[PDB]
This record gives sequence, structure tokens and C-alpha cells, in this order.
Amino acid sequence: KMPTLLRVYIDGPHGMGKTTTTQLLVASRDDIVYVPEPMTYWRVLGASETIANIYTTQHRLDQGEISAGDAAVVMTSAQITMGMPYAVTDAVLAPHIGGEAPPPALTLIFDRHPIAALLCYPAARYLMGSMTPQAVLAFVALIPPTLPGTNIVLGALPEDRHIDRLAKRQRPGERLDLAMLAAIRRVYGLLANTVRYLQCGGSWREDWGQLSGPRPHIGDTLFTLFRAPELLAPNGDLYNVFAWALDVLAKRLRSMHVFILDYDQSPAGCRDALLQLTSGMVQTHVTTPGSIPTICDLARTFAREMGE
Amino acid sequence: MPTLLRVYIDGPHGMGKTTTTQLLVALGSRDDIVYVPEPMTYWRVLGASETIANIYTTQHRLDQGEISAGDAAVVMTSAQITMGMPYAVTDAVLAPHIGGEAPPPALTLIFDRHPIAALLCYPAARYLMGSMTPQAVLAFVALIPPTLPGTNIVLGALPEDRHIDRLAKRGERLDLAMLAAIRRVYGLLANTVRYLQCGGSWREDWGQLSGAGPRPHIGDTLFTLFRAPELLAPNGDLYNVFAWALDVLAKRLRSMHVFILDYDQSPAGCRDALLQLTSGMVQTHVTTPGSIPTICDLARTFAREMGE
Ligand SMILES: C#Cc1cn([C@@H]2O[C@H](CO)[C@@H](O)[C@@H]2C)c(=O)[nH]c1=O
Ligand SMILES: C#Cc1cn([C@@H]2O[C@H](CO)[C@@H](O)[C@@H]2C)c(=O)[nH]c1=O
Repeated sequence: KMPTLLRVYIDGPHGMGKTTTTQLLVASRDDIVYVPEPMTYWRVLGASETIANIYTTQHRLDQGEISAGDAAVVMTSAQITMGMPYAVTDAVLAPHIGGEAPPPALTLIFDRHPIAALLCYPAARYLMGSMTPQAVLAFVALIPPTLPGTNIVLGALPEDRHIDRLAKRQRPGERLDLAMLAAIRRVYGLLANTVRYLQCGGSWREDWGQLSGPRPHIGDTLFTLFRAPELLAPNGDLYNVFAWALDVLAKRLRSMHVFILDYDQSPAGCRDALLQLTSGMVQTHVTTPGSIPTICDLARTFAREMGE
Repeated sequence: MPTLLRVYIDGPHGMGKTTTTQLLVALGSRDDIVYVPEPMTYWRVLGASETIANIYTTQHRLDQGEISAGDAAVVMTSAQITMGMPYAVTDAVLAPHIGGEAPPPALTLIFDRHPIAALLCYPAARYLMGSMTPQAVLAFVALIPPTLPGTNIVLGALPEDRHIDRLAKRGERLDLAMLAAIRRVYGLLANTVRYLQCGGSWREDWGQLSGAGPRPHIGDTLFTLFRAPELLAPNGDLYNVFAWALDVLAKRLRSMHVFILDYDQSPAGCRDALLQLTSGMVQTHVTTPGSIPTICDLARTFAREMGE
């Protein structure tokens, strides 16, 4: 039987302390790798200062200097750039991932999952009037299939403490935007409810009627974001093309494993929290003997080339 | 074990893919072969407004120099994301129904285009047109869904003079430059599958770049497009992130079953030519037994909602 792998995706909204936490966890250097955020790709390789381009566009939209449509085309392109290292990495990793599986051979810790750039952030900008809901569902359509052992760590942090940390940890080109903070915090909260809804037997088509008046309520999941008028026939029915994208979203999220990390503590308190959380995460076998070292290389090389 | 035949008619626009497809479906029955048309309705209305018209106008402005390459690029990328959405969800909802490769087929699905048209060929062609970055092309490439077994793709031959003629006959604008680009791109794609089925290996042949049947030279595959200065490290090699996107391209293309159809004939000519060619096409099984009418509903639903 092949070596076992543990994949761990540290996600949730920005500004809770997810970079310093795992930086602290980025400290044996051989049997566990930390794939950092592809900052260099964001600022240089894919495009010039993408983050700056994102926050400026939202701002200019806010000031009424540009229109909702202009802001959408810019936002949509940028989200393509933002997402690409997360997309390639997944594509090359996938063949190495086997079935589910006692300490593991290799632990991979990623800064974020593809659904950050393919679902969560697009959905947030939609709530911010800077992306059409059709684009969001286009990104959703391209969400890679959910491999086994997809453990996503999401954050818990009270809004005020979050604003504090966010203010002290602003990436280059970023503007402190409390409406975006609430957009993203709400998207990620809805995302956690969405996984519980799907796992408890939730069927979106069954409860879709309830958006008009032992699991969450559909109005508390991400499905509620797509009762958008753009997506709807004259008689209020969802177009089938959009409904199929919801079927996909449902399929992808139902099989991810969600773990909540309380960030409301000290940097190494978060670290220990992350280690405690691992005992419940799902390991997978790899698919070939030389999968472990191949994975290790991809990881170290991603780090070196696109890490901050 | 019921079986299925999926055939995707692709290639540059203005050849007769659509007519030929319809003639072909018109020979089966209202129960054993189904047309999946181009989602023209999605394109003009549902996903956005007059996307085809926005694409061709944007290119015209870039040419005319009324807009920068960058402004054209964000419009083209956004438009392309929209263009490809209905292909992406269709693939995603079909995938679980498709089994291993495998007499007559229970169902035949004739598609008007494959996902890679919107996720690769038109992006690459817009890149050659100077209205998309190579980075974004690779972003679309990295999002190409895993290639299902039994992926039969029918590209088209047609002399360029005859092709120009057909086009000049007919939301678009007569762009002969674009036609060269898209013809060249689909030419490379055909070569690229051939190059890959012949055990070709782009990493080992990369240094050879500057400027059925036998294995093509890499300079005559899609790989040639991505020796662009934006993609090259100080050392003159590709950045790994781009190399990995190219690995994905090879993995997606190598398993495809490519056929060429000659469009230098009459409509019924093409139909009978395409009908002959199907004889040598790979069928697959299906997973559930009730997969077949499920798949049938989905195609008629798609056609009814997004065709004309
Ligand atoms: C993933 C991701 C994304 C990150 N970001 C930004 O990148 C930085 C990552 O912390 C922040 O400025 C902000 C969260 C996006 O704007 N879009 C994304 O899709
Ligand atoms: C699929 C598809 C795509 C079609 N098109 C266009 O659709 C138009 C059909 O009228 C043609 O100009 C061309 C086929 C794109 O420009 N990009 C695509 O990705």
C-alpha cells in the first residue's frame, strides 16, 4: 500500500492572521511543506499589481467614477489572474491523490484553496456590486472536482478584532474596506453553513421555494445568493444552465471536510489550534511510489518562485 | 452495460459545423441521437448582453487604436469566461455519467463545440490577435476539465480561399486576421494531439523552438505559442507555474480522439463524410443504467433553453 498524504488548506477571509499563523507553523522541514500565497504571481508574473487593480476598481466604482459593468469586466479578469496558481497546482496534484486512509508520510499545508478564487471572492465582489452573478457561476462551473482528503480550515474571529488585525496586515495595493470585509466574512460564513446543509441531506432544489415568503436554512447557505434576478426566467424560474452550476457547487462542497480555527488568540495559540485540528482531518494514499517526492518538489518550487 | 457515443464538432467558425451536425442528427430518431447546440441564447442574453458583438467590436477598437491592449485584454478575458460557461457546466454534469471506453450505441450526443474551444482555442487566437495575454490563456488552460474517456473531436479542413468566401457571405465583423489566427490555432491543436499520441514530450523538445501520420515537430504544436517573453524567467526558461500549465495542456489533449472532416464539399457531402468517420469513434459505457435518459433530458433541456 502506498504512502499516506495529508492535505490541509488554510482558508477563510483575509486579515484574521492566516499568514503569520502558518508562518509560525512553517517552522521537520522535510516531511511537511508550506505552500505560501502566490504573491509574486499576483504582482509580477500573471499581471502588474493585481491586488492594487482590484481595490482601486472597487473604489472607483464606489466614487461613481466608473460603472457597474466596467467594474465587472476588470474584476472578472483579475479573478482569473488571482486564481491561476491555485488552479495549476490542483491540476498537477490530482493524479497523485489516491483514496482515503497512524502518522502520515507527507503533510501539505496550502495558503488557501481554489474555491477562494473560484467561488468565495467572486461571490463577495458580487455582493459589492462589482461582479455579475453569471461570472460567479462561470467560475463555479470550473471548480476542480473534490479530491479525497480535502480538509479546509476556516477562521472564527469577532468582527471588531478582525478589523484590528486587518488594519495592521494590509497586502500591497490593498485598501481597508469594511464593506468588503463584511461581504467576505458573510460569504465564508455562508460557505460553512453550505457544507453542513449538504452533508445533513440538504437538497437545494427541494428547498428552493423557501427563499420566497437537522440542518441550516437555505436562506443561510450560499444558495441564497443566487436568487439573483439576472439568473431568472420571466416567471421567476432559475435558468437550467444556472441550476446545473448549483448542482456542481453542491457536489463540490458536500465532500470537503471543514475545520474551524479560532483566530481570537495568540499567534502560537493559533498554531497549536491548527495542530489539534489535524487529528480529525482525512488522509489519503498517494497513487505512485515517487508521488511523495514529486509532490514535495512542486511544493518547494511553488514556494520559491511565487512566495512573498 | 448500455453504451454511449459522444462526438464534439469543433474547429474555426464559418465552416459548416452547425449545418453538418444538424443534417447528421436528422437521420437518427427522436430517441437515439441528440444535438447539443451552441448556447447562443446564453451568449446574447442570459450570461451577458451581445457578447459576440462585444468581442468583435473590442477587437476592432484595439486594431483601430481607440483602446489599449490592456483594456482590450480585460474585455476579451471576461467575454471568454462567459462564452465558455455553458460548455463547462455541461461537461461537469455529464462527467459522473460516463464510464470506461467500449456494435451500436444506446445514445449518441452530437456537441456543437468542445470545452477547449472557449477555454483554449479562442483564447490562444485572441492572444495572437494581441487582445489577450499569454498568462490568461494559460489560466483558461489550467481550468480545462479532466478529459472524459471517449472524447471524440472532429476538427475541420477547408481551403483558406473557400473559407474566406463562406465567411464573407454571412453580431460579428469580417476579420480575416482573426480567421488566420483561429485556423492556425486549430491546426496546431490537431498537430498537438498527434505529437502527444506519438509519445512526444514538450519538456524534452522545448529547446527546439525559435522563429494520423508521423510525429510533428514541437514548433508545429500549441507549445510553440508559449515561448513568449512574459512567460520567461531571467534564465530564459519558463516559470514553473507556466510549465505546469503546459503539463496540464498535454495531459488534457493526449487522451483525445481527433478526427478531421473535409468541409470542401456540399452539406449532404459533409453529413455523409462525418457519418462515415463516426464508425471509427470510441464509445464509452455509462455508470447508472438510467444514465442514458438522464443524459437525454439534459441535452434536450440544454438545446431547448439555449439554442435557436
Ligand atoms: C484567493 C484569492 C483572492 C485573494 N484576493 C486578495 O489577495 C490578498 C490575499 O490575502 C487580499 O488583498 C485579498 C483577500 C482577492 O482579491 N481575490 C482572490 O480571489
Ligand atoms: C465556444 C466558443 C466560442 C465562440 N466564439 C465565437 O462565436 C461566434 C459564433 O457566431 C464566432 O465568432 C466564434 C465561434 C468565440 O469568439 N469564442 C468562443 O470561445
